[PDB]
Amino acid sequence: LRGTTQKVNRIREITAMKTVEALQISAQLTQLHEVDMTRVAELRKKNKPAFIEKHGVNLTYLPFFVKAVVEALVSHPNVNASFNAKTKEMTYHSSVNLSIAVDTPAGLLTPVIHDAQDLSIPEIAKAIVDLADRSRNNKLKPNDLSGGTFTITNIGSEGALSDTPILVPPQAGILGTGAIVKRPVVITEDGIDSIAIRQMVFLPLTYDHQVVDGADAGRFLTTIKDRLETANFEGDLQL
Amino acid sequence: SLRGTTQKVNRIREITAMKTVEALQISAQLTQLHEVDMTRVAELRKKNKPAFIEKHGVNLTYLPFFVKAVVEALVSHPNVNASFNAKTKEMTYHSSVNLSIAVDTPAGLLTPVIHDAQDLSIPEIAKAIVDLADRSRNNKLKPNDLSGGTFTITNIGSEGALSDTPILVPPQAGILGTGAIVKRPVVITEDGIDSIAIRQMVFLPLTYDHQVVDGADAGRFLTTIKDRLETANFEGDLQL
Amino acid sequence: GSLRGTTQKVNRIREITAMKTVEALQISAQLTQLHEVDMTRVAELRKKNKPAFIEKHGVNLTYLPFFVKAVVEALVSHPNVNASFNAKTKEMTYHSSVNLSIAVDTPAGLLTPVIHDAQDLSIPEIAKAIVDLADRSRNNKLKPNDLSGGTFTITNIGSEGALSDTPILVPPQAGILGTGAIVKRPVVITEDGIDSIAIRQMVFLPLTYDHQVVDGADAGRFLTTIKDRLETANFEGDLQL
Repeated sequence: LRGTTQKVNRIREITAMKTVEALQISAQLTQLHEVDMTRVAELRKKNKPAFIEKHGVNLTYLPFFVKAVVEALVSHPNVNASFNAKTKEMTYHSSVNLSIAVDTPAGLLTPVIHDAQDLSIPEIAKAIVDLADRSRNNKLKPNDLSGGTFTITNIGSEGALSDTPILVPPQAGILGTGAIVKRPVVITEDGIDSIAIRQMVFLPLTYDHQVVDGADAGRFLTTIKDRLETANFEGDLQL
Repeated sequence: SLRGTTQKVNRIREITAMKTVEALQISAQLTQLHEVDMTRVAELRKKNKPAFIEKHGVNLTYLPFFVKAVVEALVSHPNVNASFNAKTKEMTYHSSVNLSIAVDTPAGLLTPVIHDAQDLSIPEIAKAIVDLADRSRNNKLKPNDLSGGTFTITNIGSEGALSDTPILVPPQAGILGTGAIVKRPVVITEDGIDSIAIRQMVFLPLTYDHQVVDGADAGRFLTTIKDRLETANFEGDLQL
Repeated sequence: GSLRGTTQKVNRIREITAMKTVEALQISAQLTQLHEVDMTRVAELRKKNKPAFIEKHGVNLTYLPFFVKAVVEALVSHPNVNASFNAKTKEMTYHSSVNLSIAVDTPAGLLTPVIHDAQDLSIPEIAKAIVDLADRSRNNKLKPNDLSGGTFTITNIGSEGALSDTPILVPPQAGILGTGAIVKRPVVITEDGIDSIAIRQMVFLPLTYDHQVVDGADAGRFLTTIKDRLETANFEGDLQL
């Protein structure tokens, strides 16, 4: 590539145009919360063999993030929404159509899990495997890329703690899952503080201030954080 | 429930949507982040809270400490308490510090203003915050309570956030977020010896307009705030 | 004179900075990815070799030549980051030269002088070039060539205490890296499968990048190359002592 000028492909041309425009037709800002993933990590380590044996797919952290985010989009319908700046009307989507960022040799794509609110953790794990595979092997259909109401992007896959991901209207939010890192943190029990090692992650949420304010974003991220930290997912694994 | 419907938004949401989209296009916003050790303020607040409530008739929270430090820094850094005219290329440095504070209401977030905040003590700030929060919730704010802001503080930690990139509204040049105050293991140095101690740490993200403030100006302004809060010499300021 | 209570026209640097930064955000798609880097081994190497470095090369050894050397090597191995996008023709230009801009403080404001063809320079040559550019910036001895042709920028946001920032990128550049404050922190260390807590010098490296040129995965790969180079800290030979 070095020392050359080359025309970009259609996917990269559209990405360049849409991201420049997206920032000018929305009011983006990125709120950041930290989440203790230790209990999810222990649950995943304990149940991974039985999960793979019963459902036929590997159990990663992604279905836990997806389950929590989709439940929070149902509980906070104001975030699963779109604003029309010409009519000043807000549309609150009944479907949670979750876009996921996927890496392909031709560029990043955002295929969609339609009606993700009806899916269990085993169904989510299978849908991720299917979308990632077809995205990398050029087997996506136009329906796989349209209708998204919210996006999740795994920025931690290449080592980042956090980012300010660009949302694409008509969506109102895009959540990044940063790298999960062991850190010394403070634990409080019966008013006594102590230092312990925990698996911590940053969850940066880019949100559109036309649709969501700082308090709305914080309540939505708190629902996600508390669901993941409690890690009451054994029943959800359907073992 | 809201799901499956299309609804016209209220006047606050409509103006907020319009102003925030436009604000980002008539300024050059970026957010610098510093960490501040609030342990000494936390201990001072815990020790003096009963005497403060008894004398001044108001609860002592962290907010008057953040307000007092930010307003002192806006006086010491008049270049931050300022507005830029992009047509004439002139900067106006405001002699008044009119501090806007983000407040929650049933109809949405508002930013009422503490006018001439540079003349106020911590007890006067605590009383002004109680008055503004009460009238904001009970729909008794007047137009003079919402105009003339020269800088804003928003408590993004009230809903759990560590940090954010809050949107600044021109003609203001800065908006400071106060993140959640969290106990963390940190390195302390005493008599040349490093050790690990538990401290109450907060992130202070400052969104600033690069038309008015550069990265070094922002850093010097946040350092004045950080040093004031970390030294926590506020006992005389409490007027007990 | 005193600013408070006055209206004053800004100087040329502030006027150009106000125009370029407002416009830059509207002709690019900026976002800032953040990574943490353990600078302890670089700090120890710098402390150990600082006297021999200033004795042989005549200039002080700071952290900046280490950041510059790592960033310039990564700009050569990630040519997609040392690049510019033409939104009219939809063509990407991958620059063969690494012309590294560095933010410098002056009495009149911040400037970004450029180290041209930085890919050919050693750490001693980088250290000498930084001293020269910082001096000529503060004493108004810069020639127009010292401010043009930049392909990437490094800004030391940690010099005034910041952990991180979302620095504004100036097109046609595709990235700007901030070096946050280097702070001692308790971190987890793993040795033979055993975790322990140790004190390490940690730094945040926020990279603002243009999504027209670089995506989140590209940014992460580029920052991982820089992070691994700095954490390994195999720079003794590079110091040419």
